[PDB]
Amino acid sequence: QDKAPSHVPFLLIGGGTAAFAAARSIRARDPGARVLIVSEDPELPYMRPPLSKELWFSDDPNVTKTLRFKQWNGKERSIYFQPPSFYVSAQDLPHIENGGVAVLTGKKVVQLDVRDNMVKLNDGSQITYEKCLIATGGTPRSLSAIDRAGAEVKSRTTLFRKIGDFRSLEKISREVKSITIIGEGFLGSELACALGRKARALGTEVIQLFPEKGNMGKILPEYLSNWTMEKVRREGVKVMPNAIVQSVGVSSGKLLIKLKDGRKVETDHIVAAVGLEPNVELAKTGGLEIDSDFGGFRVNAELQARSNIWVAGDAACFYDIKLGRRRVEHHDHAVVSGRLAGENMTGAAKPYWHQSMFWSDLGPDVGYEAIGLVDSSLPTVGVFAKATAQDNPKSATEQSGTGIRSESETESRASEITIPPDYGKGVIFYLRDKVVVGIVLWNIFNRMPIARKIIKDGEQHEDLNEVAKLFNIH
Ligand SMILES: Cc1cc2nc3c(=O)[nH]c(=O)nc-3n(C[C@H](O)[C@H](O)[C@H](O)COP(=O)(O)OP(=O)(O)OC[C@H]3O[C@@H](n4cnc5c(N)ncnc54)[C@H](O)[C@@H]3O)c2cc1C
Repeated sequence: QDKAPSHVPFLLIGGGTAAFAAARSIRARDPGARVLIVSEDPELPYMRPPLSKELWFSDDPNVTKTLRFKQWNGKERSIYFQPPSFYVSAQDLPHIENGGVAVLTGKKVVQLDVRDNMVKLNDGSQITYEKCLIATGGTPRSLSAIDRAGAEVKSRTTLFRKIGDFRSLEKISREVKSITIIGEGFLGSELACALGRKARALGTEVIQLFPEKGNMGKILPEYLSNWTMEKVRREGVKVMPNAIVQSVGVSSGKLLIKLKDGRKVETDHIVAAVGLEPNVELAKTGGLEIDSDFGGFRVNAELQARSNIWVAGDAACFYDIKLGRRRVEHHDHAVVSGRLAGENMTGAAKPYWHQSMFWSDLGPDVGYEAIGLVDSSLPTVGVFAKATAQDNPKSATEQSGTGIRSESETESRASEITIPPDYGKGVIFYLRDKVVVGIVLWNIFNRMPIARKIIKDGEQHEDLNEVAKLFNIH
């Protein structure tokens, strides 16, 4: 029943967010389409954001089993994109009436033969295709100190990516006295807050350490990076900025992290959250171009790597309408680019002109959104205000019904943006020559279309305090 077919019209390599969106797209445009997703994981397609967020905010002990979570508004949602009975079997796929979408789980595509329109799986199965999407996502970066420390340290280090890592780390959280997160980024900070909340109830320790001066310091300016660090500290987490890891070893049963400044940190387990590299292993056999500067498969405006091979999601190095070649790690991009790839695979020939958004929540009470070029080394103007009662992720989730912020923001850009005639929220403009090239929104929701319009228009702005009024910052 899960026997690989010899041929499929639409082959999707990888079974994450972009592949699911593509399958949906293909099927909407061609209701008899036969679509095979090949997924190296055991699980059917699922979304990632809850893995560092709402799944940790449950008191139900069978969360690890069901992977149902409660949104910030109390409403239950499955991590899976659709119920498992909505897929057809791989065996049935070639000739079942009206086609369908099948998933081969626990199978990895290891070779791509582009001239022959064929892939080979790790078990030796050969599948030919008519149209192919590469949607392989990324592979977490390791830390060189872990790489050089050997197998014992490696075995006590988690690179947090999938359902399996949620399960392993949630178990570690219940069982050990101290966990250290290495990395200042959004994922590391979400995990710090999640683990920190668990630890408060157990009386245990969570450390977050990183070389930057504060959380998300590569992206946020000092004021908001510092504020974030304080929020994380308010959760009980021990945050160690300006920490440069020299080495990691085991000392009488504990991990011992040595920092350049002379500090030594003893802990039971390490989570490394220091980014990823696109999964481009198939470029070798496929002879496909990869981007040496940004990583990822190079694609054209229509997301094509070849006449009949598209790329979407984290794996794609696309041409951003404003910024040129880039890759992102955004749920929004994976949805929109996967949907577009599917449309183009069914004859749309439409260009990828979407401006991808990003969001992060540090619990129900603090959220961020970002769009465009967001880099703390650029000149910035931050405009802040006291928060109102609605300016938090929980309220945004209550109003919209969803915690997936890309859905509630919409994909749209505003049609017009006429300026109308402690701090807890604000807007940060990232600049080039008075032109806004990126925006971070701090506890401001339902305004992403305005931010997109500002950046798309690319006008010079004489007074960004006036522009901030569009974000209800006065
Ligand atoms: C824990 C976590 C939290 C996140 N939170 C947010 C958030 O709040 N907001 C946001 O904007 N973004 C968030 N992201 C980013 C977002 O989830 C990703 O951008 C999105 O998952 C990318 O989708 P994708 O389809 O490109 O890749 P993935 O969803 O990673 O799917 C790729 C799949 O392909 C499989 N695969 C790879 N190679 C092969 C092969 N050769 N054969 C078969 N299978 C293969 C992989 O195992 C994987 O299952 C988060 C990511 C993670 C990990």
